[PDB]
Amino acid sequence: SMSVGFIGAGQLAFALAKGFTAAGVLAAHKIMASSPDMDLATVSALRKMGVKLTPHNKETVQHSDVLFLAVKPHIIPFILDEIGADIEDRHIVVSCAAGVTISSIEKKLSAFRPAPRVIRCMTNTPVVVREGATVYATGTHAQVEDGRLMEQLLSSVGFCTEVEEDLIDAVTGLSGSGPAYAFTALDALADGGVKMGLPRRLAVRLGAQALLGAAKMLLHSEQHPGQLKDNVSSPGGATIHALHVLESGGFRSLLINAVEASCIRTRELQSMAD
Amino acid sequence: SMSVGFIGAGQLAFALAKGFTAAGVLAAHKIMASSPDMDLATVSALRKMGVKLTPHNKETVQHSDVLFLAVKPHIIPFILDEIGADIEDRHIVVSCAAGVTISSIEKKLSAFRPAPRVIRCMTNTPVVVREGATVYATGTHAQVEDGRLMEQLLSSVGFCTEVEEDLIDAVTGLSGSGPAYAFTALDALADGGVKMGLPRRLAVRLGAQALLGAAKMLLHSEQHPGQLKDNVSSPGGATIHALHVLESGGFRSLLINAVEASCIRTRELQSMAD
Amino acid sequence: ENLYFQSMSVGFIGAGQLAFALAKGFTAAGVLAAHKIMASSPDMDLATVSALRKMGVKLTPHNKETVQHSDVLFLAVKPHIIPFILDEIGADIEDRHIVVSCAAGVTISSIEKKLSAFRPAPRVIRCMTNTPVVVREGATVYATGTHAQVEDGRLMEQLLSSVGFCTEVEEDLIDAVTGLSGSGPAYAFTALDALADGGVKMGLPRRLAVRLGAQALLGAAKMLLHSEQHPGQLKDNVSSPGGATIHALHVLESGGFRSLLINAVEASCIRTRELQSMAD
Amino acid sequence: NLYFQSMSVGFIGAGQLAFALAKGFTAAGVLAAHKIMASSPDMDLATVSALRKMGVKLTPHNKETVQHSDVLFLAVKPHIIPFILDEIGADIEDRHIVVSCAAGVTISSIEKKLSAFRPAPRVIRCMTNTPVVVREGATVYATGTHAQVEDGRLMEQLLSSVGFCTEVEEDLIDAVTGLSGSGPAYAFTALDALADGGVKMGLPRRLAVRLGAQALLGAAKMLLHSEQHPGQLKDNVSSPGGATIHALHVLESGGFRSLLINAVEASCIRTRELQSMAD
Amino acid sequence: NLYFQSMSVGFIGAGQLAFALAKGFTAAGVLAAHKIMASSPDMDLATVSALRKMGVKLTPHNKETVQHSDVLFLAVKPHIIPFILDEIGADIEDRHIVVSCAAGVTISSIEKKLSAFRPAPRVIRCMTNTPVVVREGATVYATGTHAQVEDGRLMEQLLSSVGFCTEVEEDLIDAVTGLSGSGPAYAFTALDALADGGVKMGLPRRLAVRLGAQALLGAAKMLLHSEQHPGQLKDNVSSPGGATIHALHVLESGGFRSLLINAVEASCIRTRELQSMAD
Ligand SMILES: O=C(O)[C@@H]1CS[C@@]2(c3ccccc3)CCC(=O)N12
Ligand SMILES: O=C(O)[C@@H]1CS[C@@]2(c3ccccc3)CCC(=O)N12
Repeated sequence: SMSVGFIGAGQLAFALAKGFTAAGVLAAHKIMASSPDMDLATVSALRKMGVKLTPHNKETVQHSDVLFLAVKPHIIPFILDEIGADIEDRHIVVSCAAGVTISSIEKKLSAFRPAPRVIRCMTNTPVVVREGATVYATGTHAQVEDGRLMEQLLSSVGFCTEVEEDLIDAVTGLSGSGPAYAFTALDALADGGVKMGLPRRLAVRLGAQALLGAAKMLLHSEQHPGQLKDNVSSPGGATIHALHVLESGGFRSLLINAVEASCIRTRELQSMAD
Repeated sequence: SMSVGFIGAGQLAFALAKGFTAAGVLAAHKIMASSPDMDLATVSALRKMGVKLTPHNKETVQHSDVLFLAVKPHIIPFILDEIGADIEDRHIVVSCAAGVTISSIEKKLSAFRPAPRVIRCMTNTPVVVREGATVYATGTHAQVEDGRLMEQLLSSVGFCTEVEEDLIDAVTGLSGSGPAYAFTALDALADGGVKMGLPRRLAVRLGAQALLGAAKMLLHSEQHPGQLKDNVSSPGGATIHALHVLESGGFRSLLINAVEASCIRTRELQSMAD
Repeated sequence: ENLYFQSMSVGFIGAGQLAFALAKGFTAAGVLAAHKIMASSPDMDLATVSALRKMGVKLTPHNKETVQHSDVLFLAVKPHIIPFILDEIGADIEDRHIVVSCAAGVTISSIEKKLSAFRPAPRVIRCMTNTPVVVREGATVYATGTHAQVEDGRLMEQLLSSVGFCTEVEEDLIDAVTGLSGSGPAYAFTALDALADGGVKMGLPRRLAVRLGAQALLGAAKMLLHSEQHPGQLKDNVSSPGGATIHALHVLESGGFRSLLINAVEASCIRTRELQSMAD
Repeated sequence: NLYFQSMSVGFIGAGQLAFALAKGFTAAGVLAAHKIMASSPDMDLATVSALRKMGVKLTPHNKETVQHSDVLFLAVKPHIIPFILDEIGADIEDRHIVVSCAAGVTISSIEKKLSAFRPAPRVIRCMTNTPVVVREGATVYATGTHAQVEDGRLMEQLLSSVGFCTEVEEDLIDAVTGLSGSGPAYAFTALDALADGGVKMGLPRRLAVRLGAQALLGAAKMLLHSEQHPGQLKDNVSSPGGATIHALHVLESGGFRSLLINAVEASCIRTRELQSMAD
Repeated sequence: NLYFQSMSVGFIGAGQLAFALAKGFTAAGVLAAHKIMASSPDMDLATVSALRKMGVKLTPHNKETVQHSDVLFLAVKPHIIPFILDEIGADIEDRHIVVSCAAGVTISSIEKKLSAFRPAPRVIRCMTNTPVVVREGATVYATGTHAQVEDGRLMEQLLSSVGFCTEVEEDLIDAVTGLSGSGPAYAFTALDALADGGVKMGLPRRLAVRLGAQALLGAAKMLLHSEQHPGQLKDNVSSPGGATIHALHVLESGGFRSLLINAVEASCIRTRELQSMAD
């Protein structure tokens, strides 16, 4: 019974739209999206799925109750300055642009109507398989039900919890960038499998199934990841030999470095927005 | 309508038993397990689940149609030399000991009855959440239906495919050791999340959800993991900055090193069995 | 208590660091009188011999005298000296003796073959211990030999439990145990010297920096021994988000700190196997 | 045989430090659990859940803690401090000793905030660690401008009951944080790694954890009880050509010492930043 | 304007190399697709599926390929070779030229296996790469004991139609494998990394891949067409103080050159091992 709109019809808009429609919380036709390049693969794919597509952001705003902002962070202040006169009391504006603060969206839109309902959101592509990791912060004028509607909607395509907005730059470095860390990891493990004699197809399937299963084990365990590592590593065995070589390369510090660098870049993108 | 037995009641026996019973392919009472330390956490846990527990490996052999060998590779030739007179025509002997070849099991058991039906198996702990990665090779006397019964049984707790036996040492390095690589990875990402300001609980949940989701994306995509990495990495963005720092530490080579080292150790354990 | 009234006579062949540590520990525990202990060395000019002499331990340059005095006979010499000792005193081992080898890596099998040429059932126990027995906080393991009676392992556990932790292991674990708890205190002394340098770099007086670093190590170890929790779970509990600790942990990770300790256990274990393999 | 029959203790914050100190104080018998009260904003914390079992009084209102307490521990994150002081600052009284455990938060900043309500607040800055839960903590404290002489002596008496405790100049606390405050986390990492080492060479995990922890425990005790340099204790274990000296070489080859120096330095520098990026 | 009107080609193996060469040969117009036949044990291979679309004749029986072919490419893994030769060795005839593309497999080993059936088998060893699919392959070949002079000339003519091709002594083929045989994979890695570089600095991914590939393409063409040392071409781009020379410094600081040397060396040494661990 809700109308959803996407400004930007790229990778994130499609993932969210595909996830929502797959989840059954939203029918594809209750979704409208608009993009600048009106002939992109994501925009055509939305058409086959049943999403209404348009090149006019104003038409998208006019149709939606909940309006997702799915554009690069530097496009954001132009979208708000271009569509701000079109926001109404009914609108919930959900920003997904990396680093863009609730403050700037609220300051830009307040020039038009004084109590914009803004929610900042950080999600990732696996919403397309309904296994996303999502956090959101509610803005100054976001009503109580607004956070609940947001939590209800995004929980249908993965994990979702509210955070203080000052955690979102860090969450970006962990679960926002996370899937790319996993994709790099899977390509390399596949190279390893292939070096040791496995066909590439089998190596990719096995490496992925292992991560999927391991992550699920942690999610279902009350136990520390180190204790699971302990549980798996038989004395003198193959696994403990492999863990040693990871440690010798500082494997842990590399992933720590990555979360930090992604978080810090997100702060740089936010600080260059002001 | 099948009777299953486990020799060894440790981590792998429990994971498989818990997975099978959770999957509904096997009732807990159609499973019997035996262990040396008859007062271990895994042995007590099997009791609460409904698995029959015993300290006599002979009683386990007498009850089972399918008999899982879930012991360390050096215990294997003593188990076979101790229980070999008890194998019958009905028995399917499924070895899970790392590195132990079908040849040695067939040579040890042939001293008792001449056509032992042996299947070598490589699996991992996530069968406990029915997301295991399993491969198996059928032995000299394994009938046609034997591979099918094996594939049917282990597919119910995760992925399962037949391989040539000479791939299993490599598969061990990839999906056998895989979950421990993931557990180390999740602990470090959690350290990273925590360094950048996230609560530890939230960082573990987000890091795990990200891996679960990313792995599922790869499993459901026809696309190369590099193309998914490309799809996720917006120009100038946080993710591409994080991927750079991974590359600078040779992140890929570390995971390649790990699969290789686990595979090579598995060959060493097999070569020390002979 | 029962070992005191057991009125045991102990001998050490070799009067080096380990003999002194165990003698110091035993006497500190009250299980043994210092004069009911006899030790022997070919060089009477070590400080360890002076400390034993000052303690009241009986000292002699003749190993046979140490064998004749002993009920429990500790072999505390470098792994290559072992077969020359066994050849020299092997005729003197008696049925009453419990022979406890403390040499790194030297197998029970090798000791039994040497001694079986003299008496058919030598009672042999192999031991791996460490210097903190001197403050009764040692880490000790032992494996019982072919002819060790059940009471021999029980007496051994009681004697060594009085100076720290003690448990029986299968013998094929002792090499790994050497690399972990036998060499362990040296890793810790190195770590404490360095943490103290860290303190001094950041402005602490040296005495204070040494004191605090050791107390922290002691307290963390004690927390682990008393906790049912994984050491990583303890790590999380102290590491507040954005905090000082998590920043310090990061730079540890960036140097491969974990892999250095793994390398250390491994190299010590491998060297131990080499020391016996060079006794072939 | 020490016991503070007329002292009331309160904790602002019901996290890790509050629980460790309360468990330590009660373990020592110096304080009854019912004479201790704690407060938290998340009454669904694992530590706050645990505090209920020991018998410590729990409340969600910091004012209730301040009102029931003589000695008030501030066990909150350093950024929470200036909001906490604003909430209860009007409730501080002459009897109160305010003991800050927040990393980096200076005596000056607490005194300036509290002086706005009543002049001469009695403030003591403290740096402690989690092993107070097993009464082997390392604690230092610096006394504020208005803390009487009996104020530090009482705190030393209380904190000596859960481990080592000494007074230091306040400008040592940032470095002490990097050494003994963060110290236990370096040790937990070390014990995990050593146990991985043991497991690689064939030890059961349980045994490897036990032996590694016992070795660290024992060596630390040897150092505390010896008058000798840690290098001299190092020498005693390192028999010529032996197993230990080979392992020491590979530690040296990786710069093991410098890693531990880097860690203390990094924890102290972060502590300075948290203080300076507050003020 | 070249065309082998009386030649029949067969592939044992329907994998990557079979498909690349067949696509290349047909792209050049030198061979009609229906005059080409391939065989595979997995008739559900992506490449074997692709071969059907081009019109190449497909069969699961290696004997059928041998019987229909004049020139027979062995496009199988080096361990499959001695079992393949055992299956069709009795089917080799005087008209046959057997061209091995298996890495490391020596002319000697193929000739010894095939001489057991008919003496004087005509054998040519070949090392090629996947860019033959765009007619820019690098191919070398060594002729066997019984290959007539016209045998190598015919092969050079055929393989020159899909890229560079020259005859070498057989003991160069292991190194050529490490240079040009593995060469394209190093380049694909390089282009992925360069595109990551472009994307980091703000380029769209599509554009970064296009520009990176074009730069590699163009530089390679410059080298092939220039009489000058690659260092001299390097100098021409590196204006004093400029952007390029700063980037060259960071390549040097990571030992970029030595990595590419390590790679050729490692691929050649593995190739030697695969040959020696067969025989
Ligand atoms: O010397 C060594 O490297 C190792 C490490 S522990 C042990 C030792 C214990 C106590 C004091 C001195 C040495 C037992 C004998 C031996 O070889 N050890
Ligand atoms: O000099 C350089 O590092 C860069 C790299 S490309 C360009 C160049 C193109 C062709 C020949 C020489 C230089 C354009 C001018 C300039 O500055 N360039």
